[PDB]
Amino acid sequence: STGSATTTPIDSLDDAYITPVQIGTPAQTLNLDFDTGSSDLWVFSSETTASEVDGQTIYTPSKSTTAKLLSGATWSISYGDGSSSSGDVYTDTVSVGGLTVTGQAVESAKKVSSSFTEDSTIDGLLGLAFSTLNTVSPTQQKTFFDNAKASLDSPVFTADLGYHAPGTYNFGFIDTTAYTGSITYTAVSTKQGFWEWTSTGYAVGSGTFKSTSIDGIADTGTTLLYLPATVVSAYWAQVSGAKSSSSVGGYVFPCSATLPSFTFGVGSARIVIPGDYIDFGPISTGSSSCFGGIQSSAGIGINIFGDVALKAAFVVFNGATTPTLGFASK
Repeated sequence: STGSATTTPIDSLDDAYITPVQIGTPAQTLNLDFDTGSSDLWVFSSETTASEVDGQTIYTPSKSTTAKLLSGATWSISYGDGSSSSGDVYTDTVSVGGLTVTGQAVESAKKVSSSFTEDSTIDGLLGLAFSTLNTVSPTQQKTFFDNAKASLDSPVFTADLGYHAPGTYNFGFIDTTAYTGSITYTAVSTKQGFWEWTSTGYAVGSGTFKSTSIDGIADTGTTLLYLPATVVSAYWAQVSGAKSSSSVGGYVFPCSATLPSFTFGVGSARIVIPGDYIDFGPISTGSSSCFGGIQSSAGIGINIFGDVALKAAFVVFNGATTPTLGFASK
């Protein structure tokens, strides 16, 4: 089997991407944030504290003839940005882009933090990291991909995120029309539960490539590119007037600037992030200070190849017995 679904930016800045997902019988379609940096599929629901729902579409398990309470199971997750959610668990039929999994754990939120409430466009998350990170207790549950894997034509999924445009998540096949040149594959460590890999270096603009190992994660659920302070300083030093602002919470730059590109290495291959992908717009409405899309990972504890990086590439998440990651230009 295979699946193919379009993923759409939630706003004009590509702050996140939503993908429609069918849950239950008859189908209830929710728009979920596919997140290769976590491993829980959770949704706003009829169980979510009413004051914490503001415009989201909810899953109502009582209206699904295939929903079953997973008795005694609870979940609770906290993300790197300080957001969180928790609740109980149903199993139900879940379909993405024509690919159907029966008996998928659907984690129903009883509580969500303010950042989730305030984002009316995101109805929940669909985790695509390794199932070892799944938070369901006392019986850990598998991700949608893990459940689908054996049925897929090939044990892979791909992320093809757009810049200010829709893109695609495919399951079970590689669309050879979706990228240019060849796909370069690179080793993955699953030791921390992530799609963790080592970039071979970087360049800023038309500058020379610096060969240096940068361990980090391919994380579709993180907006920005978070890299070591040395790398990030080298980038922003090429933008007149750019500075790190503790009050704003990162590097800002004059909105009048033209940003240089940023290149990262994948083995001997190179992925170029155009400068415009690094512009996250005014820090507040009407401001002439703009927020940067490359930020320091110092104090996160991990480097994160988020959407800023991934949307410059066609990315293969190869879930074979020994997982790997592939990157192609597009």
